[PDB]
Amino acid sequence: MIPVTELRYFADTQPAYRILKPWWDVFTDYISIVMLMIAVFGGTLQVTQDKMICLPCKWVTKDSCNDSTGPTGIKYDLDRHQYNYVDAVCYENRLHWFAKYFPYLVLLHTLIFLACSNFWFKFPRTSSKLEHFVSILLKCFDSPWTTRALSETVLDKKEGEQAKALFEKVKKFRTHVEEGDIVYRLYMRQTIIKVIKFILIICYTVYYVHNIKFDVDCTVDIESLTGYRTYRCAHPLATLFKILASFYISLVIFYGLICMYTLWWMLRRSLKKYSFESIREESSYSDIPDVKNDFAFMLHLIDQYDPLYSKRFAVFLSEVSENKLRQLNLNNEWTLDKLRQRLTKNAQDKLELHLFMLSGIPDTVFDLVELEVLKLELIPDVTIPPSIAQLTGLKELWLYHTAAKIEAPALAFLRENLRALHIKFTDIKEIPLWIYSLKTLEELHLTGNLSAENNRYIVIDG
Amino acid sequence: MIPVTELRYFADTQPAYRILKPWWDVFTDYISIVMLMIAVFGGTLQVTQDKMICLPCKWVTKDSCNDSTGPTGIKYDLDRHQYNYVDAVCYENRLHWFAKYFPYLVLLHTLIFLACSNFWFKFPRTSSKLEHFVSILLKCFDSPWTTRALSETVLDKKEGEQAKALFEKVKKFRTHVEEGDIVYRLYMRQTIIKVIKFILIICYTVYYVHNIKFDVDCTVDIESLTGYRTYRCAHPLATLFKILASFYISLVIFYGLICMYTLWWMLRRSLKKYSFESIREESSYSDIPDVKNDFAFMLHLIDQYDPLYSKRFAVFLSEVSENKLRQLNLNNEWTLDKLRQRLTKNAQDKLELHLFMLSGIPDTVFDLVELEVLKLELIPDVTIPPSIAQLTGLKELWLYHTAAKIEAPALAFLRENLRALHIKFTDIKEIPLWIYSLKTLEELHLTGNLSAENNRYIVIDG
Ligand SMILES: CCCCCCCCCCCCCCCCCC(=O)OC[C@H](COP(=O)(O)OC[C@H](N)C(=O)O)OC(=O)CCCCCCCCCCCCCCCCC
Ligand SMILES: CCCCCCCCCCCCCCCCCC(=O)OC[C@H](COP(=O)(O)OC[C@H](N)C(=O)O)OC(=O)CCCCCCCCCCCCCCCCC
Ligand SMILES: CC(C)CCC[C@@H](C)[C@H]1CC[C@H]2[C@@H]3CC=C4C[C@@H](O)CC[C@]4(C)[C@H]3CC[C@]12C
Ligand SMILES: CC(C)CCC[C@@H](C)[C@H]1CC[C@H]2[C@@H]3CC=C4C[C@@H](O)CC[C@]4(C)[C@H]3CC[C@]12C
Ligand SMILES: CC(C)CCC[C@@H](C)[C@H]1CC[C@H]2[C@@H]3CC=C4C[C@@H](O)CC[C@]4(C)[C@H]3CC[C@]12C
Ligand SMILES: CC(C)CCC[C@@H](C)[C@H]1CC[C@H]2[C@@H]3CC=C4C[C@@H](O)CC[C@]4(C)[C@H]3CC[C@]12C
Repeated sequence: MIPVTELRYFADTQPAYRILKPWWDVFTDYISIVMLMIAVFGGTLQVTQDKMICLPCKWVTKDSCNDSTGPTGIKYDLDRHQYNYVDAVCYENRLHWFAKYFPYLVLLHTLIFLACSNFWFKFPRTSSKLEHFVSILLKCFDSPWTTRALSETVLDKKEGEQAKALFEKVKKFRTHVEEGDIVYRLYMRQTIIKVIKFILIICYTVYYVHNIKFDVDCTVDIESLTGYRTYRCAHPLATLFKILASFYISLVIFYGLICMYTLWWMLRRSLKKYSFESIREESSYSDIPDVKNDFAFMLHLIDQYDPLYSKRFAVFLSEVSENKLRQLNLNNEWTLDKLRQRLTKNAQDKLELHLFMLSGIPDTVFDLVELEVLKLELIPDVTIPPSIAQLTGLKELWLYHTAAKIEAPALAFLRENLRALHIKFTDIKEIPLWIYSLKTLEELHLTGNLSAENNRYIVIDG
Repeated sequence: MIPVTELRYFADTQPAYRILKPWWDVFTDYISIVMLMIAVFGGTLQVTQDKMICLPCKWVTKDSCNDSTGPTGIKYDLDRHQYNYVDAVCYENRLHWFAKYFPYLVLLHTLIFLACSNFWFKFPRTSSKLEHFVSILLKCFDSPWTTRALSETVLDKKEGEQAKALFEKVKKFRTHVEEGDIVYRLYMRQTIIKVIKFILIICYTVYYVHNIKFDVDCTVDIESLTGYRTYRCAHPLATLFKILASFYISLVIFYGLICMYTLWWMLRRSLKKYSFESIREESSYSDIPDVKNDFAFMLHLIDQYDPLYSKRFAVFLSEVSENKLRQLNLNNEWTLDKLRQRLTKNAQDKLELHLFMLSGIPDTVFDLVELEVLKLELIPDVTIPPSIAQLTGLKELWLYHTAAKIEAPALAFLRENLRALHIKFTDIKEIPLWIYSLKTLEELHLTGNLSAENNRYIVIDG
């Protein structure tokens, strides 16, 4: 007999955690609220009317009532207070404890269920991890960069800066969490406790629910006080208590079935590992590693909520997207005046630029229309963009340990507008295959072994 | 007997979803609150007074009361507690279950109705979709471009990029949801469940409501306890319960009528597919496709709220709108006149403009009446507009990897006012087929391989 809204304290989380609640958690929260309602109703029902009316049996045979002008009433010669005394005594002694304390057992079981549901949200060690993960997930879902990505079928420096900051935050969080294995373990334990709690409530309640009967029969051995051997009592609340007990059993059965579904869902597919196979297969972004424990599980929960969050979060775990972002913001801070002052006119009166150890080629490079020599040193995974057609005066290109991809327009421009090529390489992988389709080259300079085992000079057959 | 604020846990949803509640959902929510109110009232009424005053009948005929100095009272020789006992016994055994458990049945039915109404708001797999859809819908309704468009009959950078971002968010959301089918199916299932629940409730309640009588007659066979065979009872709460049951019947009838209207509205017109036919007539946007399942459904739902939402949202579904947005942002960021400073008189003493790698042709181009040479480089999906007829002095057009389409007026202008054409192409798709219908051409320049395997010079047969 304590209002639901004050018992609700046990069952309430942040609205932020709404993402972390799969459908089974939501269903069990609803069912727990209903269980709490019937616990409160039964408790008030008992407290305000716990009556038990008892009448003595004048003819008693074998500790049992013999059950045998106009009719006249039977006279027992008992005070109202003697009737009250025998009611209290037979309600205390010869009434089954289940019919007495059922609405309190219901409340206690419901509170244990609520505590099991919300423990991992209240426990600080996992509450911190969940709130950190949900904040990161919401920021990734909010970031404009995740909109630009996945859309491949010039950007602002400030947003392009906070996007790299989000990459760093994701990396730090992943490093900090991916070794924990505490959220998964705690969730395992909570579900197991819920299942073995349901599997006990069902047995004991079904076993004892037959003891809630309306017509109780008591023999309390108080002959000195009232003068009657045995009494025939009547527990008026018994029918409504059976109804509430049966309704509670139905609710507990549903709760246990849902918890068994959750337990089975966790016993299969090994939630400690996360695949990301679908995204890397439908976006060609294969560079998304399998996520280890305590981070695979938290992603599996969001998949139960919305696969969209996982998809929009995978973009912040791929190295390809990181490279794209670093190229994109390399262009943001690179103006053209900072590029102009950095340029050098060399000994042959040719304007040159020398770059080394960057993540790629800034696109702002190719607006420096006076440039005549381009040098690229130790830059990985380069692709030549079409804007190279703007460098009408280019004569030399130096590729030092830099493999380069290219498509046809830029290729044609280079076929028609190049005089020299320098290459410094370790092996064949740093030799672009397209060089032999060129036609205006006047100098070629190769630094490295041109031969392989049993394949002498295959590199230069063309 | 739980106050209706605790029950209001089941009966509420976040106001973000007023857009998704048609008038029938609003009416059923109101009716459900009223039914909950009468359930609570009946529950407290029963708990505080579930009395059944019973008096014995001294003259009994055919298991019924014969009902046949100054007047004096009838002496029954029963203690107060024997009266209590027979009240309890006749209330348990000889009072109809409907008259006892009517308010609890009302509470159970109302809870089931509320659950069936809010399930699709609580179910994460559809709750996520509805939240996503409504957020996109509100952003589209409030976005400045939605009123910049539809009015056709120096722009903020932030606004200009968020409009583009909103276009892509609409595209991604449409792709993610349009193959769903789940929201509509689950809504239909909820409505069907409500309709069968109404059909069952009205049946059983009408069939049994006649059993709530005031004067009950009980024969419970307790002579060993009271000495009286049959009793004439009286359920003081019977008339109030009858009027409460009739009020509940009225509410259930209204609820069922509304739910059958919803079922009918869902059954006809094939809500799995939208039209946009009305919108695309008053907008001159024939490029707005029919919308498939799970997206047509929420469009239909919003139309039940305000058709303006769907109208202001349909702009982000037409390719023409995206093209116009890109043209407008392009012309804004590359100002009308900055172009004049950008022009160049070339080596052949012809005034030229060189453009590259844009999304289309800025309309500001065709105010540059001094032009003689136009260069277009790597621009997709170009259609030449009629305003090219303004450029009376045009003598050269260079299309470098820029496919172009055209209609007859601009085409005739170019037929009559062109001397040379240069084309740089990857394959035939970048060759405009109309060139052979030209008449005033003096130079043709093709850059690219004109031949394919076993198909020499088919490209140039014309
Ligand atoms: C609404 C929130 C309810 C809050 C309850 C408040 C107090 C109620 C009674 C107290 C019981 C609560 C559980 C206490 C268990 C110890 C918690 C604690 O702080 O220890 C820290 C532990 C230690 O980490 P570990 O060594 O890596 O894991 C092995 C672990 N010893 C094991 O169980 O192997 O780190 C852990 O890993 C935690 C151990 C696992 C505990 C799992 C319990 C799940 C549900 C428990 C809720 C209580 C249910 C009944 C209470 C309801 C009462 C009406
Ligand atoms: C306030 C919200 C109340 C929340 C309920 C809390 C728990 C109360 C009792 C639980 C009953 C819930 C209804 C069943 C939902 C089960 C969800 C579940 O287990 O799997 C999720 C299912 C997956 O199925 P599917 O892939 O779409 O195809 C099969 C499909 N079901 C079919 O019929 O082929 O996805 C689905 O498709 C869902 C099935 C659609 C059925 C629509 C049910 C609407 C009314 C249900 C409300 C409960 C009413 C009674 C509760 C009141 C108790 C007082
Ligand atoms: C959820 C599905 C399975 C419906 C659940 C209904 C079952 C589990 C509940 C509802 C009513 C309950 C019964 C109500 C009363 C009695 C009579 C008693 O002498 C033995 C237990 C017994 C028989 C209960 C057993 C469990 C019961 C049958
Ligand atoms: C679906 C969920 C929410 C409710 C399930 C309905 C069940 C649990 C409810 C509704 C009808 C109820 C039963 C109707 C008939 C009786 C007769 C009564 O003398 C003993 C209890 C018993 C057996 C009730 C027990 C509880 C009961 C079975
Ligand atoms: C606003 C609407 C929905 C209220 C519903 C009005 C009707 C359904 C309610 C209001 C007044 C009620 C009636 C008042 C008169 C009587 C006579 C009484 O001896 C039996 C109940 C009965 C027959 C009631 C039945 C239900 C009743 C007719
Ligand atoms: C909103 C509209 C549908 C109101 C409809 C009113 C009708 C359908 C409802 C309202 C009150 C109801 C009546 C209330 C009182 C009685 C008297 C009882 O001995 C038999 C049932 C009976 C006859 C009910 C039958 C249905 C009833 C007449």
